[PDB]
Amino acid sequence: RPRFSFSIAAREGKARTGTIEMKRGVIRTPAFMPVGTAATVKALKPETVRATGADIILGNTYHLMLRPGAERIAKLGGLHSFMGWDRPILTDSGGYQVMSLSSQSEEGVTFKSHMLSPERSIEIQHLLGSDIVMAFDECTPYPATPSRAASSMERSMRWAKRSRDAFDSRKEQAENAALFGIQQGSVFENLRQQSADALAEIGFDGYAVGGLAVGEGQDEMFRVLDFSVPMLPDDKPHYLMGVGKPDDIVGAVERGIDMFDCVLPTRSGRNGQAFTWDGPINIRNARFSEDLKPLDSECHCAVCQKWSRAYIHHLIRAGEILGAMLMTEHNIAFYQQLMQKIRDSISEGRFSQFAQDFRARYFA
Amino acid sequence: RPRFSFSIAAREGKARTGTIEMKRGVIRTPAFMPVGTAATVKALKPETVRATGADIILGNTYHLMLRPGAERIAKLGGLHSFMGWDRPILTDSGGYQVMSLSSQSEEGVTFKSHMLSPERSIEIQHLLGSDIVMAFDECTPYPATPSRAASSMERSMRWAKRSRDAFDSRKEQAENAALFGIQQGSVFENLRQQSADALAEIGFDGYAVGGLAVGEGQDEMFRVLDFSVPMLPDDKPHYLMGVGKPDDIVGAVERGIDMFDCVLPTRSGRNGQAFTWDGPINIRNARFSEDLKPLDSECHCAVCQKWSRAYIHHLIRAGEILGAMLMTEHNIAFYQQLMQKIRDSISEGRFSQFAQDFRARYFA
Ligand SMILES: [Zn+2]
Ligand SMILES: [Zn+2]
Repeated sequence: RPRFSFSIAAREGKARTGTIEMKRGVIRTPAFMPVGTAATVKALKPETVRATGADIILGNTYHLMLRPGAERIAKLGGLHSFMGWDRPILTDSGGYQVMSLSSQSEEGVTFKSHMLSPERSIEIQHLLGSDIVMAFDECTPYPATPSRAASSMERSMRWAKRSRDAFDSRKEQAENAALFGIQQGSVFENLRQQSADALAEIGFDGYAVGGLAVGEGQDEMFRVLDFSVPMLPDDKPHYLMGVGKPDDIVGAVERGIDMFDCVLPTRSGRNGQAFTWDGPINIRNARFSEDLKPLDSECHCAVCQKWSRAYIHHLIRAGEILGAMLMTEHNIAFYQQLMQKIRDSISEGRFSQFAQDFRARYFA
Repeated sequence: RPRFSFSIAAREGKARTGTIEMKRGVIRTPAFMPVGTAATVKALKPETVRATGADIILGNTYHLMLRPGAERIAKLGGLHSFMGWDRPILTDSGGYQVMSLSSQSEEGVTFKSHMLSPERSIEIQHLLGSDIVMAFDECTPYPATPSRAASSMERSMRWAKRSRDAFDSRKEQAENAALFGIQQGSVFENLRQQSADALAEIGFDGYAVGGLAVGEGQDEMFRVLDFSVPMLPDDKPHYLMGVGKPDDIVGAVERGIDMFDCVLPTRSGRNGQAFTWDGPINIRNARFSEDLKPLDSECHCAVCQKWSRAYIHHLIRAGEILGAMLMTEHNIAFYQQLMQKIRDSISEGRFSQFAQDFRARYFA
């Protein structure tokens, strides 16, 4: 098994489908990564995550370095052994949560729930045993000004080189893991270009598009993807961080994105929102109290084979943990079925038709 | 498959082991019934409940009549179909929660979260599709006086006859379900006797011992069981309601009890308490933060095959739903392994030795 091999099997327009082969397994692209912030995909055993079709999950450097601790996880055998997921794990670098959750120099950032630098982030991700390591970046809030966008971007590019060097200095990491760079530059075409050029000069295994899904709206996000994804190396995976709703994912694939992560299916499942091919529904609504149909009429997941809307409605209204478990399994399974339909339609040269058919029914 | 057939395969002293055959399956005795108050055994899929070894679960008339409603559950196909458990279900009658949770004549009780009578309780349990129906009783708080104990007991005996008649008037219920009477009389030998005599004159499929596990302490509970269980028909199952801790169960079996239910393994599992053969542990304690051993070194459950104390410690301290799921599966599996060891040791004529060996290690 190779360290990291991305192969594009089929294209349609800007959309691609294929595989990333890694030592712990194969990732089918376009891929959706369930988020496992605190070494768990919330309310699911790892076997259940796998059963839904997930090939890879996401963990977070910031959360795990605080609880339970990166050195502690390494002493316990690594994140895979710790949480019981033996397939690839991508770890975000911590740059976003340092900004978004905690309370800043060229060397790095100090904060209160600790210090984080490019070199420390890579070391933490090494200690976790991450398969796809993200470069450590400096994030700026939305809506950023041109000055704050450029200044965050250029520092992020200097930090990308430092991340690259720290990764390459760790023999075990360099031989067994992969490293992705993060393109910044907010909604400004020029800065996105300067960012892409700098990352391509350094050379990474994959290229993430950062700085989106922070409140910009789908139109603007698509506008930025329109010019930003062509700037990235075509022969490497393209990862859109933090995205997103099902229609966001379809449109991002139409624009060249290969990888996705977001908390929406897990978080909104626990809140009562279930995704269906006819759009989301809120299972708490009184109209479901005696609905014997499954959450979705076509879904193949174990929840839709076994339980009714009426039962899940009862569980969520009662605050029952099984409600959260079932909603989450169905939502993650729905997302994986979406990615499967995207992959098959690109492979078959009918993704354009699938996207139109998906949107017409989903927004009917 | 028979409606209800209790067969004692082996005895040792007052202890018995055997089977209850019912239309939806066989119940191995002594049996522990996981509690599924709101049509779910908290944080477990029914398949997981079955995987732990449970033959039967407990539901509650009081909770389900309020949410989601007994007529509604019947319209949706019954409790078994609703929650996805196709094996026997025993429903408590609601008499305890009417007292313990809500805010009283010879006819029945009116309360605020509705009315409950012997006839209405049996009808609700019919609507739920319960396999073992409990007679509706009038409970009195602990510590009851001799006057309040006798008055509650005698009314409960009149209500037991009314429960019997309502059950027998419902042909589908009488042909497919079983009916248990509840012995009351608090800690008073004379009243326990009068209660036992009245129930035996009416005739029931099984006999529950009510009015215990309400704060009386194990010594007093055992003292009451010492004279109360011999009063019940020997050839019928003996159900101790609401009990209990593992040592409570062993001592109750030594005194003739065949069936048990309690929220302890589920509720205290979510609170961080895990049962082991060396006694309970609280997994939140800092001493488990780097403990790679399973919750219990001998346990056969899926949790102890896959995850460490250290990981479960992290989950429970983080408030993660998977923490509750794993603790609960292990605790219910531990209880079922206890019942299995009890059944095997009685069958083999070494239960006395097992009880001594269990207590010496569990309280070491
Ligand atoms: Zn489903
Ligand atoms: Zn176990």
